[PDB]
Amino acid sequence: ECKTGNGKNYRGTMSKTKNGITCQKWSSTSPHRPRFSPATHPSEGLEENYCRNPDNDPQGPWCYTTDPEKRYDYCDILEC
Ligand SMILES: NCCCCCC(=O)O
Repeated sequence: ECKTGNGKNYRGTMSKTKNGITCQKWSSTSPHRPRFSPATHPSEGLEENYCRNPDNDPQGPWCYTTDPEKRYDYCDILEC
């Protein structure tokens, strides 16, 4: 939805990257094994396949992708 700062606290439901590719579920290990996930990062709200900023990357909320050749990509939430 709307994001503030780096979207650290973003809890919106975008599920596709800025490029229109659908995100992979954090709880999943295919096509990509996540290094960030609910088991390991309990407080980051890594729900489903939603865009999240677990590492606070300055480019914003991102997600693992369903493209075996694109491990992760940033999504476009609008600035609150
Ligand atoms: N800064 C976003 C990308 C982090 C890489 C993702 C990972 O391999 O856990």
